[PDB]
Amino acid sequence: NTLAVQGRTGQRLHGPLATTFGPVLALMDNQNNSADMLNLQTYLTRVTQVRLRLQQIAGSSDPQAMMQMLAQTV
Amino acid sequence: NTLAVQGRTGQRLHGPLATTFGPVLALMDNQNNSADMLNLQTYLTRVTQVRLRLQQIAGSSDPQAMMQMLAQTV
Repeated sequence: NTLAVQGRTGQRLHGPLATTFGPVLALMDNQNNSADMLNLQTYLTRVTQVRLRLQQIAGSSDPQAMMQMLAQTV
Repeated sequence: NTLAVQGRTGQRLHGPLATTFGPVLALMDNQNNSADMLNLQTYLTRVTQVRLRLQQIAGSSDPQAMMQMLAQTV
């Protein structure tokens, strides 16, 4: 949001095409297959969803027995 | 709906972001991949769609056989 509001105050068009097509496009998702920021942001929560269950809520078996499984299947 | 209408009456913008980006966003589905409330609501109908057919309409065989083949594949 710092980049969003401090990039448009450069006058939308004459806001310079350096700091325009960079991280300003990736914030506003189009209703299509644009490489948004929300998708990497959701996949990050899925990775920390797996790992938090891996460490603490290893279900009375060791995390080691599942660590070997993950490093086998990657 | 209780949370929606009793959270908007806090004045949309000065309605506080504590009770805004929580369960008020998940109600209004966008036309995209937003994690809506409707998708957990549809999967929750599908799981009881399987189990209600499991218990009563076990088709003249026991539910125990299908319980075995269901807890096998999880």
